[PDB]
Amino acid sequence: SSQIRQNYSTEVEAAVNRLVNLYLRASYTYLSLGFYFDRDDVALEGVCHFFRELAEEKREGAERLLKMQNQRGGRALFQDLQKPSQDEWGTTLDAMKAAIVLEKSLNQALLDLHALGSAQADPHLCDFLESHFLDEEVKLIKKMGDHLTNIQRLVGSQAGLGEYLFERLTLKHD
Amino acid sequence: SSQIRQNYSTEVEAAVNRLVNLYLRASYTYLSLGFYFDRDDVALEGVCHFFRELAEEKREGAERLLKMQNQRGGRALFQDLQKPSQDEWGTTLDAMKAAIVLEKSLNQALLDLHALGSAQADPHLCDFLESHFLDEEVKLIKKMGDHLTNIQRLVGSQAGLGEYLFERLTLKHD
Amino acid sequence: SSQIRQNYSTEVEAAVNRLVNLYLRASYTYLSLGFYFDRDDVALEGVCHFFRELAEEKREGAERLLKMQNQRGGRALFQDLQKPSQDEWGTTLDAMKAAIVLEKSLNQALLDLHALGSAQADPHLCDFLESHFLDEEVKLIKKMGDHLTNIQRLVGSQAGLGEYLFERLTLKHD
Amino acid sequence: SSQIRQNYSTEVEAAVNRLVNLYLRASYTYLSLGFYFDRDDVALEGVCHFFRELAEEKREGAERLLKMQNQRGGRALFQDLQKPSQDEWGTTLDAMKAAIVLEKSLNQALLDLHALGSAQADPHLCDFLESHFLDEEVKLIKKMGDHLTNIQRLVGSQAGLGEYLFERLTLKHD
Ligand SMILES: [Cl-]
Ligand SMILES: [Cl-]
Ligand SMILES: [Cl-]
Ligand SMILES: [Cl-]
Repeated sequence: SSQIRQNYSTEVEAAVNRLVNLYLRASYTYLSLGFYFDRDDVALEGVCHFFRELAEEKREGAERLLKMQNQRGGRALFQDLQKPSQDEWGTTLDAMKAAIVLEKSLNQALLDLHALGSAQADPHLCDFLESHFLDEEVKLIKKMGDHLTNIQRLVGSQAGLGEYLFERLTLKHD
Repeated sequence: SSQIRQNYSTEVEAAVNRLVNLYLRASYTYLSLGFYFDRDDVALEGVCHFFRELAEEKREGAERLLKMQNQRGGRALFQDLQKPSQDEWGTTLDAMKAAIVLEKSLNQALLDLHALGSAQADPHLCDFLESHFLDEEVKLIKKMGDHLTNIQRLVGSQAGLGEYLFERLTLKHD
Repeated sequence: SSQIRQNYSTEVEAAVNRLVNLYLRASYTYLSLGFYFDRDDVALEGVCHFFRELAEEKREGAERLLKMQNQRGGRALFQDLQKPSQDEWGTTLDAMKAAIVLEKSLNQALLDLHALGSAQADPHLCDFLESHFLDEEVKLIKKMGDHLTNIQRLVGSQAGLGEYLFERLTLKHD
Repeated sequence: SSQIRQNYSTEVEAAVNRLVNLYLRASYTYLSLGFYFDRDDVALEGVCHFFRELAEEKREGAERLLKMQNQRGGRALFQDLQKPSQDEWGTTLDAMKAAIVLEKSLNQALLDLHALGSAQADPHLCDFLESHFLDEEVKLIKKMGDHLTNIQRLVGSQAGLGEYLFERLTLKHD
């Protein structure tokens, strides 16, 4: 079973497993976003790359949670992973709006788990989230907000031009 | 007190202290401009960087004045530093117009102090301003005037597009 | 306005702006201390350098606070910056005593803001202060306390000798 | 005679020759100061080195004046060089006080010549002094004032100790 578990509540253990599911769901959403922007009828390489990188980052966050679960003596439990909310993601603007909604949901889940840890007097859990998740999420949401503002300023009366220019001049591409 | 002071009028000493205040005020104005352009709802990185660099340059000018005050045997006297004239700075165009107004005010203060030094037959003071301040200010005002012209040509009927393009293609960013 | 703000109270936002003012005030106090020790009638280079470095450190702390304010979606608001409490700072001992009073005031402000963040369940704020401010301040206050003890032991009946020796043999100079 | 002279008054030409004499006199004074501190019954190596370096600097200033005299088409005229004002120079404090008196006299001579050049509308002369002499002299007088303050603080009731320590810990020696 476990000979190591200490100060690790069943409530935190379950909440960590749920958060793993949320991060893997987010990773899957970003995989879908990335491949949508690689369609020949969409063809925005920088947008594709932005979301493919986020799919990897969310996968890695799930793996860090799972490592920690085992370090604490809890037990990973995996659930079905629901498919993303859309099959087609619209414009870069639509996609970036969906991404910031997703990230705020992950951030609230992190804050909720931190509050549970606080309540349970679990400082290792609280430290873990502070050190590896909370600032990473604030930084990412600030980046997305920056991007949304620039996308919005480029719409003008010439949406296609603006969408090309943002992809070319802000996002990273070959 | 001082055993070194020679040919250094009380009028120049006081005017140097006032100029220190003006440069520190200018530095504070540029700090505010820089952080405004870093807002997620403004998000013009090149504009942010332009003004953050000027905040550092004006700080350094104040420090050079203070070093000189002591080299001459005058006494630094610091006054309260008023907050910048605005909390929000509008568009890049509004900000660059405010910056050139600010720089012309600093330039007139430099010219006034040079004229006082001339009147007081203080060639070290006059040399000091010629060598470290007057051309730096002319160069900067020419740069700002160049930028204003380019910003103005980009307004068109598509202001957001123009403001993005200027930030991307003229100003230095990551 | 902001599309990123999440779990960031108006109370914390205002307190961060106040703390910016306190750090910029502290920076200004250290600028004045530094230039006082550069006077030809004071002439303690190591003391000058010690306080000029602190002016830069406090400026940088204010800039880190302002970056964080924007990362969280709050709005920087700048106030007038009061001049330092003295125009002349006495002996190295007087100056180091004033510095530790100043640092304890900054430390209490940090602790107060941490307590507000705790109360508001704002773990990103609390982490931010823990990671970038609290230990830096404890380290600095310990250094100043060390210096005060050494300065005090050197007073003897030969104050000028002691003040020279401390500057020469403890503080960093050319 | 000269085929190059232009805008170079006889008054400036004569004043340049006088200034050469003053600089060579100063160099000779510093040679004497240096060798006094090398006496086995004085034996303050750092003090010796300080004044020997100034003897070289004043020689070089005279040579720069003579080069300029020829560049302008004036004619060098050399006069007898009076011996220094003392044969023995007392303590480091006495010597540093004599040095700052000497430097203020050179500085006033520079300022007087600058004023003559101004009056004669001789901008090359004025530039020459600004570029190669005025700031060098302000810097040196500030250094000497710094040293005087430190020497004075070290007198205490233990003059010999203070004089040793200043030589050892402020002045450059082997
Ligand atoms: Cl589903
Ligand atoms: Cl005001
Ligand atoms: Cl005040
Ligand atoms: Cl004689």
